[PDB]
Amino acid sequence: SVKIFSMLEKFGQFHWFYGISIGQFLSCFKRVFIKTRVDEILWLLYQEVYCQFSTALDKKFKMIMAMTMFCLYKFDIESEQYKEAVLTMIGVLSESSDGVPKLTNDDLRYLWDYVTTKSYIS
Repeated sequence: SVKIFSMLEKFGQFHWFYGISIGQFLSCFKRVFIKTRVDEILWLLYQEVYCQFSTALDKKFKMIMAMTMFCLYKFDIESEQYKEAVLTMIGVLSESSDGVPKLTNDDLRYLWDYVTTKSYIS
């Protein structure tokens, strides 16, 4: 929750319309319960935060937020090789770094099928 809220504040810092108050955030966190129990709560929190707050962002920032939350969840939930693959992919897409992920993990394989075919929006 702390990580997500910090991300939301950083989004708010780029435009006067994107500011996020703690009130709505805590209301969404309550909505999680209103609608591996701890894992379920965490996943529901990510889902509900995205659903409630993506409507206040534009196209570019919605995709940026989607990628950011995917990473914030998976990087700590999943193993280190998953993390390093996803980081390699963000580096490839951003044109900041080249590389080939270790694929043994079919979601990353599909993402790599996209980047190799230049299916960037995909």
